[PDB]
Amino acid sequence: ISVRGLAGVENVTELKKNFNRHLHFTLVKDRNVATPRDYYFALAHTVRDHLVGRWIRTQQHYYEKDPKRIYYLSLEFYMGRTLQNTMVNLALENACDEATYQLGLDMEELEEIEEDAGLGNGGLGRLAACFLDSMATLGLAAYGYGIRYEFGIFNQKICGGWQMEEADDWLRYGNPWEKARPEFTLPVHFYGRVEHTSQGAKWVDTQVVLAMPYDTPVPGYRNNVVNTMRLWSAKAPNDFNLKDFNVGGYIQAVLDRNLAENISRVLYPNDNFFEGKELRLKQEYFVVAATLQDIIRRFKSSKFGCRDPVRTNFDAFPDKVAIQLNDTHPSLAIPELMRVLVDLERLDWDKAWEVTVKTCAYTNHTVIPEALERWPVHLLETLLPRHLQIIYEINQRFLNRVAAAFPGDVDRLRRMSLVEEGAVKRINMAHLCIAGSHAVNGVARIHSEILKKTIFKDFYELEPHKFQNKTNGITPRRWLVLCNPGLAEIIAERIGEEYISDLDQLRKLLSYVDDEAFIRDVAKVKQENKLKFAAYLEREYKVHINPNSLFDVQVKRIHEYKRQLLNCLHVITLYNRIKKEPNKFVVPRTVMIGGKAAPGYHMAKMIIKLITAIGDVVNHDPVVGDRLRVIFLENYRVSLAEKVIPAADLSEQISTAGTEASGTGNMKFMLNGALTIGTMDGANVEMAEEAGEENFFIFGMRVEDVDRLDQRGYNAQEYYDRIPELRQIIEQLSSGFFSPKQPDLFKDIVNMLMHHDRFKVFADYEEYVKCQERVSALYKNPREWTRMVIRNIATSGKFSSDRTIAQYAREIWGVEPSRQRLPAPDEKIP
Amino acid sequence: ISVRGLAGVENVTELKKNFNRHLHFTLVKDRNVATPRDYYFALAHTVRDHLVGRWIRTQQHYYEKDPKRIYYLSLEFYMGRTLQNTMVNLALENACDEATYQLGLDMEELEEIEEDAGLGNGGLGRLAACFLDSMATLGLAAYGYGIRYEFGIFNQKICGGWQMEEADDWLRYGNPWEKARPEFTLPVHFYGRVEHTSQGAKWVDTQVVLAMPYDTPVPGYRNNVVNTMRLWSAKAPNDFNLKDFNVGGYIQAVLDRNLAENISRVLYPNDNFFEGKELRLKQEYFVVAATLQDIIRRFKSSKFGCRDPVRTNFDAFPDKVAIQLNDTHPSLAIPELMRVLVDLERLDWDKAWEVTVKTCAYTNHTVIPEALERWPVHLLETLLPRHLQIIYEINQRFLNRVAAAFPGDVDRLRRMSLVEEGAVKRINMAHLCIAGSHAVNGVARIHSEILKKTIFKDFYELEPHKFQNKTNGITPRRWLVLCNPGLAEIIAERIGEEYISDLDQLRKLLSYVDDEAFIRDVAKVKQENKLKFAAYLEREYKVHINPNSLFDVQVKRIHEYKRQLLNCLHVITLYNRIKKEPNKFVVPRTVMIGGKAAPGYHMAKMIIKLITAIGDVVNHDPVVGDRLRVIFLENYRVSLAEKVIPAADLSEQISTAGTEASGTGNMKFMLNGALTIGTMDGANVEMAEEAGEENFFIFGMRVEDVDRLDQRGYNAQEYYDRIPELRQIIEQLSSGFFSPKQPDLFKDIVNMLMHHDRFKVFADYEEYVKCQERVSALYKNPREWTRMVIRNIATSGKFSSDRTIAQYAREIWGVEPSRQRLPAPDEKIP
Ligand SMILES: O=c1[nH]cnc2c1ncn2[C@@H]1O[C@H](COP(=O)(O)O)[C@@H](O)[C@H]1O
Ligand SMILES: O=c1[nH]cnc2c1ncn2[C@@H]1O[C@H](COP(=O)(O)O)[C@@H](O)[C@H]1O
Ligand SMILES: *Cc1c(COP(=O)(O)O)cnc(C)c1O
Ligand SMILES: *Cc1c(COP(=O)(O)O)cnc(C)c1O
Ligand SMILES: CC(=O)N[C@@H]1O[C@H](CO)[C@@H](O)[C@H](O)[C@H]1O
Ligand SMILES: CC(=O)N[C@@H]1O[C@H](CO)[C@@H](O)[C@H](O)[C@H]1O
Repeated sequence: ISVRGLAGVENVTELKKNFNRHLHFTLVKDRNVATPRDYYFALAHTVRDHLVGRWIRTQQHYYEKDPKRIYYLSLEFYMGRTLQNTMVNLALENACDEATYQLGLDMEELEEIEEDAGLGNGGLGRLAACFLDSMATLGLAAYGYGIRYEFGIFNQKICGGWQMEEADDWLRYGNPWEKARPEFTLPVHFYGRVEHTSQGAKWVDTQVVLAMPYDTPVPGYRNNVVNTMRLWSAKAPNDFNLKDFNVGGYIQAVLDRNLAENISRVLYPNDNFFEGKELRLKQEYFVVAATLQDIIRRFKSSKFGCRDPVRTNFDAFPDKVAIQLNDTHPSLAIPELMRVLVDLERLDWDKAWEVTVKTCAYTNHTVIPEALERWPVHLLETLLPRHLQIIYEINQRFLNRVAAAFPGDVDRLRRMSLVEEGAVKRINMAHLCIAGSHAVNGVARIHSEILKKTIFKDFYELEPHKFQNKTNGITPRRWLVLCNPGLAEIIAERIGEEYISDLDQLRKLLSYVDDEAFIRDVAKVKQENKLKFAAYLEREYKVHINPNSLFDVQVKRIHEYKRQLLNCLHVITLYNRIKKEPNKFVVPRTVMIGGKAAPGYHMAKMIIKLITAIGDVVNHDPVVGDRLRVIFLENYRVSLAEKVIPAADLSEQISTAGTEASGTGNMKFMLNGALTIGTMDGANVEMAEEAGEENFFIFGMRVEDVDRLDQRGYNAQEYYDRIPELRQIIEQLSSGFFSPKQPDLFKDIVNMLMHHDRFKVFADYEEYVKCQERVSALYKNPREWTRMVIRNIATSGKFSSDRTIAQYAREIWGVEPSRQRLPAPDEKIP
Repeated sequence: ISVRGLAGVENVTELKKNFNRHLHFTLVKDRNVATPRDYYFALAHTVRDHLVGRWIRTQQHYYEKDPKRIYYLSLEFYMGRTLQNTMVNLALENACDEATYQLGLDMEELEEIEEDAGLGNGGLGRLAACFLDSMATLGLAAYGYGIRYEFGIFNQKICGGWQMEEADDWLRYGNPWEKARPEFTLPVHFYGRVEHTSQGAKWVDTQVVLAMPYDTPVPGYRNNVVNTMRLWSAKAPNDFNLKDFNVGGYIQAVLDRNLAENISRVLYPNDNFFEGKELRLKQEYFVVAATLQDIIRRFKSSKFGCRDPVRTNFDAFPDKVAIQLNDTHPSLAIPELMRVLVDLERLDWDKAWEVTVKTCAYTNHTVIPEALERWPVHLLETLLPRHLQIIYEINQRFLNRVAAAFPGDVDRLRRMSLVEEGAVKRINMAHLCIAGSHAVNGVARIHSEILKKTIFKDFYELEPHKFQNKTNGITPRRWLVLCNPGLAEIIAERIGEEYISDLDQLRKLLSYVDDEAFIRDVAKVKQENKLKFAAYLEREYKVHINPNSLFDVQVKRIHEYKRQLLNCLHVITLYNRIKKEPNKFVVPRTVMIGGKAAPGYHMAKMIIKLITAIGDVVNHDPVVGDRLRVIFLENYRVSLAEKVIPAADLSEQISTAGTEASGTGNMKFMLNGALTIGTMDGANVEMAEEAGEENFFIFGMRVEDVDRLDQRGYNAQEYYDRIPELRQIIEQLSSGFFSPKQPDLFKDIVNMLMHHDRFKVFADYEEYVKCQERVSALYKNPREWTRMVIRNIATSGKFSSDRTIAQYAREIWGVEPSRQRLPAPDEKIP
């Protein structure tokens, strides 16, 4: 059937009865009233059964051996569905497929019922999920720590061409993967004040919110290692949240509990944008405060909570603990670690600081100013008074370090301060993370260099040793084996299976680049994938596309820097050229653009309306025929990505050079047989470098050109004046060609494009369409297109998150990865 | 070990492995980290497994045979713990005791971990729970329908002698008994307006709240019947509760979902008191609207949703459906049934009314005015506009019936109206229920007569056939076999086991009233029970009592009508007499008073403070010694009741004649070997009548005397003037003898007692203490005390809820009870 494992005789039989056990005993249903949803859960529970045994021994193991622990703190974990992924990592896919088949059910139909775990916005959240999978696969004693939002990223609905947001109630029917652990609930404090008494400061008169943990299993790939993702939920104490007496109402007091519990209610839907709301700040401290208590408790036990030197010596803390900051969101972990060590454990400042710096590491994910966290002091002042005092003291000591290093450099001092003066004082969370971490890293080579040259230049001059790079990656399991079994099978037919956990081996595929059978196969799976997607489209969304055309897709969050607008300009151009010479042949294309716009991002929502507007015109022009279709992919999310990416021919990664830190979607397309048209931005550079620039469609300004242009000054009018095709498009938008009933509907987009384009869309237009002509030329030559594809696939190995994690492990955490199978799952009951 | 069933070889082995399965696979724990709470859940899940098989076949059965269905609507279901009760009804107690013993665990210790299902206030809520157990035991196709509050009755804490309320988070660790059924979620409407168009009225522009059901199994006693209790939970739709666009905030919109979900958040802690809050009204319509859709859906299928006359003829509705209104709380079921039939199904008014009256039955539970539901019209007007119109139309037609029956009786017309004029117009829910039901019943013979003679006199003259009586009862399973196995065993030793489901057989115990061994045994179990309670007291609450003294206990909600104050006066008297003649012998007593006071009931909370105040003085007076102890039983609830009642010697049922509808606690004490001192009120009359007034301690005013006194006019001063002992007590309270630091602390109680005692406490004082002297005299004669006890126990049979249900069944519902074992639980998988 494929290498989805063995469909053993004993195990298919075993699976079937357990499926039935659960349907009866767990779901309390009988075959006669069971619906597809019931069947999905019976299966889910049956599969979950297979990893609890391994989950328990893995955790017990780490307790016995006591290795260094890795704590990945992130406010986002974009997990997606977990049924299939679990089957794949446990080698259960074929057995389950067989068993469910014998029970008369279609496994694929059941898999579509699972709701996505959308606890993330986009790239940052998904990176965390791929990292968790890789850390498990590499046998690291790692823990993912986050917030269990009851409402993840909103579900996007397109009404009249506009995006409509609606709550994502992903828990509505329950989550069979998580295990509530109310017995490990911890208290988290807010507000209050600071008392300075005799031997130390005291955080007093605080409001308490309880943090209840929920554990979700994270299975490594076929190694019997099952790590843990612990998500915190907010709960109101039953005392003060009722007991602070003297009139108000008993009923009201109970109803007001949903005020402390609102902390973990919903994820902020912002991607690369900072919103300074108090609720956000509360979520940030909440996950930090609860997680740290968990970290220290585990440390206090270790082998120190037995003997060792005997005396809670936190000197070995950094040898046993490593906490990674996914962006600045969990940045309060630094001052909180200090608070606990100094205030509670009573360590002297300097010893406490040494420990803190040695265990913390920060990962930066963007360079755009509006995405940078700068919290107003009055907020920290009210909500976390002691932390503000600690931050000021950290700043004081740090600046003294700077002054001593650069005597008389008074401007440098204000520039490096963690405290920003002005309208309202703010705290630069990024500066805090650099100062309190022993390593700071970028997510792609150019992004890392930009940090050193630009944004954190002064910090780099002060401590050059801190700055590193760790190019992002993606997991070959979900992003190849899971979403594209067809391609994985033909690859395995030639080079085996060891590449799934050793992607570098894909290079061996280079020697089949001239193999006639392979070329035919690679081309066959892609055709099957396009056919399956073309079907899904009419199935679930309804209104035909042509599977023979080039599948041109750009799927990512809607941003001005991602330039969906630039993609739009090209589409209109294609249309206008066709309308000019109707009877001239052109390579047919289906351009699919999908992504979510943050609810408050007016421009982003305007762009979504433009895309649908273009499709209204283009898709109903008889002269165009089936040569050009414009489709907006609705509710783009992980599960949808697993469907489009394998069916894509052209991947669009066209951000303005220097704005996309790394990107990961690009990698997803490269490993799945799509060719890339893009700018020298983020990881695109390392990808082209790995496949060879001849097998990539690079165009536009490099970072240097962008800067040259900024010195000069960017004037869009120039481009408007010298390019008639471009002029024609702008006047089409301005006159209502794309919005008849509301002719001035797109005035904001035009106005912006002409007068305040921060991402110089016009500057890359000419080279972009020129380049698009080149891909169309190559598509006309199937054999050569496929051979170039083989060149990309065979060379994508470097982009596996196993590589990224292995580097974090060795160069930052100080631990050694291991591909050693944990001693089976085997029963056992001590 | 006892007759807790057989501890079979095969089944104890089977139990043990399943216990282990769950501990591993369900709880995801290993023996080395498992805590008593974990063990409790492993067991709970193991036990729950045994009734899912029976649950499924019972429900399938009713679908096949299609008998008349009984729907018990109540806003309260005081369930308590359910582990032991399930073992008892499934004959699993000894096997589980054995198995857990072999696993090295104490079952009793694990049973104490289960949280109480406190979805009720007191008697009304508990009646519903005993009814459910009886309906299952009598094989009725019955369904309990209510609200799944996430916060039940508050947990009571005594701080400085005062009651402190704190949220009852009973779901904190989960509920292993319920089964969420999100797939059967139904919509419920609120607000909106009424449109009158061409062919009918339309309820429009409403706010929608979703009702998600949760099913809990209700096992009959050893008959393999497992009925269902369906509890509704409020959920916000994800559309409008987000989709009603045009600024407000996306985040705020999601946070505001907890506004529609607040409907099922907390139970109103009022006992026999009406609070006209909008939230309450919403809860009332919510349970009614959701339940009815469920009822009609089931009816539409039946055997009509196949063939029958073919044409949705609701003429057979009353033949297939019976809905019982537990008080007026679910009274909106009447106009709602009309709305659906008329507005949606399009039946003519008269045919719809005929059906409605024929399927609805109302049970009244109190005669005090402040407990009567009278909803302001402006509220119904805003929240349920169409229902108000239907109520006015019902009133219109009803009053026309009255006018035609009593021509010219204009006062009668205003008196019987469902609409009350005055300050603000109100709707008398009780009048609504009488008019729209074919049967109205009281809960005790005297209470029923009072309804006919007083409160509903006019209604009785109009339709005498509607009024009936159904004396309350309690379930012998939980209230004898479960809480008092010792007594059940010795009874079974002589007369067998058939009495558990046929309590009348207890009469056979009359012939052992002179049996020397029996007298010794009955006396032995009571001594063991008192010893076990005396221990629990020091275990969980701490500060000694004497097991040889008479256990004088009064446990029920704190009310002015229950007269805990009268009990207080006696206690102080005992104290004062002892202080007068210290070296005179008196029968030692431990008087235990426990109960919860509604949060807003100032007087009730003042009484709790008085009780503790008396104990502070009495319990620390060296002269008193161990002859008199005053203890306030904290957090009285079902699980605590299962502990005190079996250990009681004297049961206090001293309400003012004519105020306690029936009472049920009294019955609980009678069946467990306690003697009763009380007034001729509620079921006390039928109890004394059943055991013989010679075996009961009756005192005080009868209903007639109370009325005589009211004609005359009640003057407490008279009693104060003629009774020195009484005068002495009042002056002790007035001068601060019981409240040194705050001498005027009890001025409200004294002021009330002397000037506004609605329940004439002083009027029954003399006869009360006189009577108390008689019980003390009899206690001095162990042999005769026990023989009188045997006379009560042997004669309590009539007070089993099986008897009550059998009567409801035959005289109201039109169904025949059956003690036929359902065809085993046996596997099966169609
Ligand atoms: O005190 C202990 N004795 C034995 N095993 C322990 C103990 N504490 C933790 N463990 C094991 O380690 C796992 C880890 O627990 P953690 O503290 O949540 O990381 C537990 O489920 C146990 O298997
Ligand atoms: O359409 C049907 N076919 C077969 N069995 C049914 C059907 N509808 C209800 N049942 C059975 O009756 C039980 C009652 O469902 P209810 O409608 O919630 O009372 C279900 O769990 C099934 O066993
Ligand atoms: C991988 C992924 C992302 C990241 O896309 P980029 O092109 O790097 O912005 C965002 N959303 C989803 C659902 C993804 O799977
Ligand atoms: C039976 C019961 C009641 C009813 O007591 P009465 O004496 O009838 O008022 C109230 N509370 C609990 C917990 C009960 O078990
Ligand atoms: C702040 C933020 O979300 N940054 C995003 O992080 C992901 C994962 O590193 C990058 O691939 C992406 O380019 C970048 O925009
Ligand atoms: C309104 C109300 O709660 N009434 C209560 O109902 C229970 C059960 O019928 C009676 O025993 C009790 O005397 C009465 O006070």
